[PDB]
Amino acid sequence: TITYTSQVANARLGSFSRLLLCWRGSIYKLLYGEFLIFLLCYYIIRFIYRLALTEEQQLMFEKLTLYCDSYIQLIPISFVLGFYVTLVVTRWWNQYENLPWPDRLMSLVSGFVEGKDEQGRLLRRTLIRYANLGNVLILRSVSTAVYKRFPSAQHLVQAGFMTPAEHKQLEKLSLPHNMFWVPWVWFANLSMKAWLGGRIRDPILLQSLLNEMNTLRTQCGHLYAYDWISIPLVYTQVVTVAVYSFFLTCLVGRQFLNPAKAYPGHELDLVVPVFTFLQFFFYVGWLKVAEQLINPFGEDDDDFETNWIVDRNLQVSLLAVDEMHQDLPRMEPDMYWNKPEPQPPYTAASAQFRRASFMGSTFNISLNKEEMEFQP
Amino acid sequence: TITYTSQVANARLGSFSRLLLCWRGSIYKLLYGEFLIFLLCYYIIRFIYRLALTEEQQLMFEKLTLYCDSYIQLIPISFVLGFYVTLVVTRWWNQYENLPWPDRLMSLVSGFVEGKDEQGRLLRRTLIRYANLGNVLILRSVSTAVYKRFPSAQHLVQAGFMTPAEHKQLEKLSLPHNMFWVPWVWFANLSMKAWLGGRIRDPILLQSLLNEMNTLRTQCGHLYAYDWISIPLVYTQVVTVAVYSFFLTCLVGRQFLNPAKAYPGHELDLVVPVFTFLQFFFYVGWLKVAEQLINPFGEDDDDFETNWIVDRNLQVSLLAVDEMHQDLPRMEPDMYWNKPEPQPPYTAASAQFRRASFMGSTFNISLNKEEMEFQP
Amino acid sequence: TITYTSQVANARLGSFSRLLLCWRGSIYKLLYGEFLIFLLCYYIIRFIYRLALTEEQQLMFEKLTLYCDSYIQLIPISFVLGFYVTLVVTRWWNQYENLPWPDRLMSLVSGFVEGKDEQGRLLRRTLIRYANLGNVLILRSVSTAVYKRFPSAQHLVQAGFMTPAEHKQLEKLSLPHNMFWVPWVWFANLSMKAWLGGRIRDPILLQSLLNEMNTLRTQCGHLYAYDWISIPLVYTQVVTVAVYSFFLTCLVGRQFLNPAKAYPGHELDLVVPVFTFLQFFFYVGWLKVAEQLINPFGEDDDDFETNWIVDRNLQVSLLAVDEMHQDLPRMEPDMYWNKPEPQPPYTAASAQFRRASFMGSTFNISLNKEEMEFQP
Amino acid sequence: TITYTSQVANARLGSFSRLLLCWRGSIYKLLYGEFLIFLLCYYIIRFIYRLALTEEQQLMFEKLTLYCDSYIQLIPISFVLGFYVTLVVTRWWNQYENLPWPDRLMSLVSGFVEGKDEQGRLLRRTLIRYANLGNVLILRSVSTAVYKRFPSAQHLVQAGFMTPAEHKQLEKLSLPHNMFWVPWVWFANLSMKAWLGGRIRDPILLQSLLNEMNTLRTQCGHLYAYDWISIPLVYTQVVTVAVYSFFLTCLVGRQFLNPAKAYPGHELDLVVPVFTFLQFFFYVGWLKVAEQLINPFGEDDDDFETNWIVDRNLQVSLLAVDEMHQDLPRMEPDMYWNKPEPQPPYTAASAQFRRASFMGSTFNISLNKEEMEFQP
Amino acid sequence: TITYTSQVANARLGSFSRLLLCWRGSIYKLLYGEFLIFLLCYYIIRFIYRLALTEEQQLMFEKLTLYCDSYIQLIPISFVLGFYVTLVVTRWWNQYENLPWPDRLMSLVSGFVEGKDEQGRLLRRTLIRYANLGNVLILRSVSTAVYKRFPSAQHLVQAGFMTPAEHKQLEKLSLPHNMFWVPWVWFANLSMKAWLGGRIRDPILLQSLLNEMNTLRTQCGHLYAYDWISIPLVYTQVVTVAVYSFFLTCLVGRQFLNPAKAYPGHELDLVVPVFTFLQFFFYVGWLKVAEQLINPFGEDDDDFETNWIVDRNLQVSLLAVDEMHQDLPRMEPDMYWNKPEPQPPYTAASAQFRRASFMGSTFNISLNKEEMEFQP
Repeated sequence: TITYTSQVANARLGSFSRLLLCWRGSIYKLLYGEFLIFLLCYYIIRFIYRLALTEEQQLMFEKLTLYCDSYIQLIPISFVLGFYVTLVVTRWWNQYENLPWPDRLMSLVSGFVEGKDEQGRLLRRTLIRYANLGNVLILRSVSTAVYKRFPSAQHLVQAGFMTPAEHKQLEKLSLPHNMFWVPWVWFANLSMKAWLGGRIRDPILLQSLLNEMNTLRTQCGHLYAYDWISIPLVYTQVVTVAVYSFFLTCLVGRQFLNPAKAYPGHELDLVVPVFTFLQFFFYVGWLKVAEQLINPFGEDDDDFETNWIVDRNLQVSLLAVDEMHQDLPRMEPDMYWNKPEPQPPYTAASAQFRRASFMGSTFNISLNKEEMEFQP
Repeated sequence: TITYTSQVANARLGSFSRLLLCWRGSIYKLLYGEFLIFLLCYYIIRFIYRLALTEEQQLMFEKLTLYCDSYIQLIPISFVLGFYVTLVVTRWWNQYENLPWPDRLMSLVSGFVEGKDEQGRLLRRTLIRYANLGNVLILRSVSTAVYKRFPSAQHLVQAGFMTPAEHKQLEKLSLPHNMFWVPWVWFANLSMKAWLGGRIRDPILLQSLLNEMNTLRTQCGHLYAYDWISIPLVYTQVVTVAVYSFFLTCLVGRQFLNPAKAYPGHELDLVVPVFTFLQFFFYVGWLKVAEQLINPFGEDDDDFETNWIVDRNLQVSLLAVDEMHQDLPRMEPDMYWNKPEPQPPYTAASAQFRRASFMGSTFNISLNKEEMEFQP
Repeated sequence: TITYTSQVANARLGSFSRLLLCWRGSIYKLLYGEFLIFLLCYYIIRFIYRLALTEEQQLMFEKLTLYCDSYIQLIPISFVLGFYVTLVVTRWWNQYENLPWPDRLMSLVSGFVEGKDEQGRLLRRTLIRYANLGNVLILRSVSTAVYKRFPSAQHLVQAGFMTPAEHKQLEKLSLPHNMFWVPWVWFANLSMKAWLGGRIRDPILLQSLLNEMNTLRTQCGHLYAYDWISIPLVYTQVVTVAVYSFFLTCLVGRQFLNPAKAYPGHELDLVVPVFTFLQFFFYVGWLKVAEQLINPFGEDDDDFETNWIVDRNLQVSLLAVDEMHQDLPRMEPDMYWNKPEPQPPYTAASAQFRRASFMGSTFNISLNKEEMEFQP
Repeated sequence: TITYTSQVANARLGSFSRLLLCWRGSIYKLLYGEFLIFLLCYYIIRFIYRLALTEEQQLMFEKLTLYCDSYIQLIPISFVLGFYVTLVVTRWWNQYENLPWPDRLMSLVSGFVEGKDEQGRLLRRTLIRYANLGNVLILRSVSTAVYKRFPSAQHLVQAGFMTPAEHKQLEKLSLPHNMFWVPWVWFANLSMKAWLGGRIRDPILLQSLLNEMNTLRTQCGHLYAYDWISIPLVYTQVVTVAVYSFFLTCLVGRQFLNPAKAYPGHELDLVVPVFTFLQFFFYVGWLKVAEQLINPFGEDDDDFETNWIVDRNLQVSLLAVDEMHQDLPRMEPDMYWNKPEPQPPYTAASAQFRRASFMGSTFNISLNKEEMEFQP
Repeated sequence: TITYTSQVANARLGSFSRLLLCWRGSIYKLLYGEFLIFLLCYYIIRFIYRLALTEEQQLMFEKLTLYCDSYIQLIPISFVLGFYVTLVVTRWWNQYENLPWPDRLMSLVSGFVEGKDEQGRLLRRTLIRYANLGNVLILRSVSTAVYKRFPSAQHLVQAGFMTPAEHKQLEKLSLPHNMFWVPWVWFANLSMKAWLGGRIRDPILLQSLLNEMNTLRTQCGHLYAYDWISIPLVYTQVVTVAVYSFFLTCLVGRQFLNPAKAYPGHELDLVVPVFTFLQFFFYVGWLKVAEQLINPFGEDDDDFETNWIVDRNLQVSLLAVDEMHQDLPRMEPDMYWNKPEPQPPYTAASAQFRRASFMGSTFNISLNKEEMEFQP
């Protein structure tokens, strides 16, 4: 993902203006090809009109150029694009929110499941690795960036996400459906067995682990649903038909006619129509926003770093459930042990950030003494 | 459902342009009939004006064509369609989200309910089959694709969703309402009996099963509500009246008059009005989006595959609660058993997907030493 | 509520076109009176201009007709109506979602509360009847369709929702507020007493019952809030002022002047202005959508069937907690008892609905062998 | 709050038309002053142009009037107002939803905390009074209607919301922040002490009370956040600049020039410009909607009745936790004790409200016998 | 944050008009620089046209000015800005809601964890300080206002948020990722150890503490996600391109030509174009709204006071868990101890705020006696 949050931290002189100089993930890279095709078509038509067309043919073309320009509607094209792009952006953010993070589950698994011995170490590692396996199984089906990393289930075995025994078990259970739901059932069975084995003292704790596990299951199901149930094809087709019909119309209607005839609005001849290219950039970039955001799991530049997400999740989970289990910093009295009102200091650069506490909007209301007395 | 997610993975040269070549679930199949009716009416009126109308009649028709075109409003028609289609799409996605998936319930039922013997096997299978029966009972009432598969309750018995004893019990309880709520009460009673029978050791576990059961109940209730409380008929009628009045106006106002009279804007005569057909395609396809999405449980091409959902749910549920119960892969140390920092390898195709971790937008801010010192 | 879901199941030839033939709950019944008033005013003004006005008066009227038409703005009127109607529809759906259904509570009450004897039967019936009483108490205050059925609290006693002892107790507790909150406190006290009496074995179960009870309490509170805090009166007044000012302007500006003067745009005289009536139908029907949906608990035709909801709720609750308690269908092995992969059959009409399972958007990506190898 | 729900129950002949006769909370009272200022300025400018300006000055003014009118843009002003007013209304409804109601907490406190003796009575009363104190502490900081009732913390002591011991304790804990968070910590400590004292038998019940307590804490925090983090000042300034610039332009551009010069569109002179006042009413009322709704806790007429909310909450809480604790209506068999299907009667006025149950949209689908047979 | 809630409490005469006099956080400070640049460019072009351009050059410039003005589109620019600014504002409010407040956690920690001795004091303080440390760790990565206060992890040690032992432990666990997730795992381990140590009597209480802890974890994860996954760069670039292209067009098209040529619309020459500056203020301020709100954690004036939030959180948490633990106000009978209906008095200023209780919209419906009788 292209992150520019640091650049737009402050609303300064042209803070968004500086963003026009970015290339990666920009509108520039998305539509240079379409812009070049538009230029080629426009200049080909212009040269044909200038040279090949005879006087009567030029007159007929002139009438068409006049007719096409009047039709050029775009309050409707803005309407359709705005409702669509809003839909696409909302779905894109929901897709990101439904990404499963094992941080709530890994904390619980680190805490509840007991045993410093090798058995407890193995139990905790496998319990968190089942969640990671479910996440990677859904991601390699939803994203083309993770599929290229794990083309087949043997690649998951080679990468350490799946042990060979789990691979054999998953093959034995094979059904004509996506198998991303198996690890959650494995986790439920293993945690139940752990509770029966004494590793989890009180069942309330087992219920807590399952709830943080089924929340991950729901998030993965939402990812699968967003992958499967795409934005309706008819709506995308309507939007692209509108945009491309607009610009095919502009190919003729925005043509600069012969100044000799002196048609209204064509008095001056310029070699390039700046506004049509500017309208092209604006409208086609608006379409490209939805085009890039419609599938955020691809391998574009503004698409999510799903590979990094997978790697992080595995690393932090295996660290928390194994080395951080019952290894805590020495508990010592704070700096503010006997200070009733902790006031951490401010750096010189951050001195101005000190503000008085907001006590509510009614703090500054002034009343007379007669106004403040109670009535019977 | 028409899935094109793989095609639009990357914002490439005309990625949406390639979607205009699709037929199934497209705008093409939805509105070819209306387009043909529009063509027939337009050419009939054109031929009548050319031939049947006399000179005074042609003059009166010309005035009408001029008058109708000026009225042709569409910033309002775009407004009404955009607010409606947004409503329809939001309701469509909510309807999909309210589809019940037994994956959270089946994991719990596989884990908690104990017994490898035939009694436990039967208990788990019936507990999950009650949830599947509730789901199919609501779906055959909400969707015309599942009703054609189970026209009567005897078809549910023949398909294995309902045992004959359950069919008799459901007939005995008959009330003048939809009976989709019976299986949830059956599930509650059966799980309570199982807890009294020792199959579920600690009640906390019974509470967990009921919560995952009542969430499914709420989802099914939302499906029934969306089926019953449709989008208001007045709002749909207003939208279709707007669109069809627009195009009935365009039938006359967009007519190409006699070039001999040389009216303003009718200097050149073309046999086909490309813009009116393009506006027809755009606006009628915008209407068809809402028309197709208003009832997503039909048997269109972009409607949900409810039959496949039912079949999957039954298969995966009966697999998880029966064969996967207390059958777990052999627990063995991982590939990363003694590696502090797991770093799974990258394929050659996926090498570029490796990214540095994002440490926050303030990581790159630089400060002087005097700026970094604390103040008293 | 007017349900047309079956009619719009398939996007067929004019599926919305067939909805224009409906009368009940339609735009036709909503605005025929306003349309007739508009016709009467328009023709009265037309006759006055034709006859009563003298030549100078007719000239002054002509100038006014010309002036009024130019002002006729409606991109703004569409804007205001669209933002409002969206607000009204969102609130309408939220109001429906906040309707309380005792299905989650009745399942729990049927399961947890024990005793086949008359004492347990009475306890379960009263526990669910308290929830039904709370629901009807909020509904008779929020809806004018249920108030006409229970005008006074004695009608609730006569209808069986309230026993005379409960009526006396509710009268004794009388406060100058709506008393819809009493049954929830009664339910809490009664369930606590039942747990102390041994009818509910383990408190976890009592906590489950209370949570499903307080969710109903929150839903009823939301209904009361939606009834009390209406859409701001200023916003409704602004919308209606806009619409009615528009059409009062159209009463003069859209008048067909004398063709003899040959004003621009008034060359041809027609007795009826079709577009003004079409704009009237569109805009006034758009207003009527919000007008009908602003209070969905009235007794219109598209308003919710609150009386039916109350009756159903009572019937299904009293059935589930009394006859269905610990009465379960005989537990027998399924049709798929030894079939590893259940495949329910398909009817001849539903054969085409069989689809292959979606395995994810990356299933069809093809890679070379060199692309699939891991890198060091 | 101005409640007109009863008036708009039915979509009848001019149901919204009758709302134009309301004064309190109307657009009439909100903008009469601005309308009078606009009238005064418009007539002052008109008189200056008629009298003070000489012939050349009048000609220059005429040119300006012509120039200003053309600029008069308002599709943009509608756009900005619509996006803003939608934001303001959404925030207003969220602010109302975040109002804390102790009804869920008071039911639990009435049920769980045991003891008919004076100790239990005092314990329950103080437990619910802590929640009421937290609610009033946040409300007197968020609303200017409650601050005028409790200007100082001594007023809370005098009104019974705070005992003198609690006032002393709150003063002793004083920090330079809003102290609305203290009562929740007091409640947690007191409920923990009650559980240690035997008043709450099983901790599950203590967890239930705390959850209903922390939900209230979250709602109060949201109220404080909505008070503190207002809608951005820049966005409000942009909207008001747009509206007021529009109407300052209309002060000159909409001026009725001398008919003697016979400018286009100024042929007829009227003393009052009805459309400009109508556009003024529409646009300024649209702005006043957001202006009134931006702070719903003031003391306007459509602002929330926070004082009544506080009084109700205290009354119902102290009633439920004290007199209604373990005082239940006599449990007796229902009217429907032996009736399998309860059918409550209908009044004569409500007879038409009886409807047949909706069995789903697929109930009426008809199939042939060959269509209904299963296929191998 | 700029708080003006007190100023807009009442919809009074020009309540928003008074907001135009504010400077801090206003549109004035945001766009004075861009306005000055626009003025300089406009006057430079005007002087060049007046002086440097010759008669033929002036004629060509005049034609360009005429051509540019006609293109000046802005219904589209309003559309794009409105959809964007709505997106930015929604994300801004979600970012604020995801701010973690330890108030729910600190109440639980104060209540449940037992021990007045130094061991319990230390345990409670460290448990709440872990949550505060997680919050500050995410905030110093998400906000540039907190990073300037804690440039390095040693600053957290010096400020008391992190003890040296925790700093050493965090360094030992170092991974190439953001380490904001460590304190939650530390909290889980420490609370588990406390439960094993007897400080937390019943595990249900441990489950409650973890749930309030993982909710904070989810909120911090959402903050990190909002920081990392910014609004797509292509969409921001499209919006700024639209706005700046509009105003570059206005630099020429809105130029006041020579009145001597007497072009249509340029009859009168004014030195300043008021409308272009007014359109500049409106559109650029609309853009500046999103520009300021895109990163609400900067150190602007309307950005959140994250430093104050951090300081408050630490102070109130350390106060509640340490001094307020098992220190409760003396429990005494209320003022309303024997009053059945508490009626707190009203001040003289607040007398008018007394309102009658709303009993529902159907309270005032009147029915005849025949209407009120039940039917068989």
